[PDB]
Amino acid sequence: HMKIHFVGIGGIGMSAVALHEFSNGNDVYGSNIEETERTAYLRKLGIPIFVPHSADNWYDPDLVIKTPAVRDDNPEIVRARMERVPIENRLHYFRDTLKREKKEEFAVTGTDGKTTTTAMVAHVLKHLRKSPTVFLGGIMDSLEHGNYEKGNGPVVYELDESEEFFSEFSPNYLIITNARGDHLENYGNSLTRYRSAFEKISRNTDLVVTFAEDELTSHLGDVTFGVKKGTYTLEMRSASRAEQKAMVEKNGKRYLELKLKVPGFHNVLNALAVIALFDSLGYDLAPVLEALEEFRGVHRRFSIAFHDPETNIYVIDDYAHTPDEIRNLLQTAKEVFENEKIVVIFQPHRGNFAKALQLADEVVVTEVYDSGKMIWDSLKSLGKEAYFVEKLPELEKVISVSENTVFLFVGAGDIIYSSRRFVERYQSSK
Repeated sequence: HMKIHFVGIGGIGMSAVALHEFSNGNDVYGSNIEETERTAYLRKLGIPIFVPHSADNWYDPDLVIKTPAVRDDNPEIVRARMERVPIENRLHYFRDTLKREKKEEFAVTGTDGKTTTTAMVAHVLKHLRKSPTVFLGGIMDSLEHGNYEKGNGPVVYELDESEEFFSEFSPNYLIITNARGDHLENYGNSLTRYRSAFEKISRNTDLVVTFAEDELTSHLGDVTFGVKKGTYTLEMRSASRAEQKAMVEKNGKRYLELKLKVPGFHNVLNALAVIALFDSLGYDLAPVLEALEEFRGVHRRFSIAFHDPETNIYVIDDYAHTPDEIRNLLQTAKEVFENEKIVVIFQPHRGNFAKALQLADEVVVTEVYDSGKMIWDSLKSLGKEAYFVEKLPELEKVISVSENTVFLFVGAGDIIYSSRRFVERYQSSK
């Protein structure tokens, strides 16, 4: 039995590992740079969480775990090193944690779609009553602790291909959503090391599911999914307000109809990768499809934060920060909400943006999280109705609440709090 100190315990990754250790009866506590929903959540469980970082937050741990972001001048790390307490890195510790688990492993990695795909896998395994241990890089309400759940079945987790060390894992099954290799910083900016990393994890995995259209990684798959090419393919897709349907072909033959409560074309691809994995493992797909149909999504991946049915008003949260992610988000907003007014409140993240937001009816841009006016400027140039609001607390206030309108609060940062405040405003308003 050990006492573990988590430096950066407020992150989605770290809180999962902390919760797991907490679930295993270890003395757990940690610290974080800022307060987060995880720090709030973990405190409610009775875990001491100290914000901000200070060597004051030392309680003679047997072990200290840190995220790649924790710098060597972090006072906690300095104390730990001087106190000679062993310090470990999140991923590396996680791998060791799996080694201890000695369980069947379902890993999902990739540039995009990774967290939702992982949530889908976890959701299927839970539906099939396989009671999996889940480590999610996002929040799924069906999970006992949101981004984590302890079970005695297999373990499902997300592997971040940002850290080259992901290639050191060797799960039973691995879904690789895609691999654009847009963050080679940890691969000495070498697409070759990046490729090698995938090559390597593929070699040590029993079954690899891969995106037939992913230039970099398609050949590694034992089975593939794609739209027009691959083992599992899409013959037809129809998106509607309450759900979207897709006719799936297997090696070219109509094989099944996929129904998802969750919208967006990309979620079909994520569901396809899931189907591919489970079908490949010989699972009766009837319950797998029932589960996929019921999958409720991960917070901030086009999640409905609030809906007023009397007024036909929606507040939706989405992590998008890239022009393409925004073009996609809006395309799915239009598929789901054919006639409603679409209002995007976008907080850019630490040119093409204006063209991506063109599909919205109203755009409010804020300052970047950690220039925003340049986007406003661009929007203004494409000649459409946009606003710039620089102070984050003003965001919810600036908005005109109108019926038949979907308010999409878009961004990877702070914006998530405006969204909640906007909902609270609305509610108190009623």
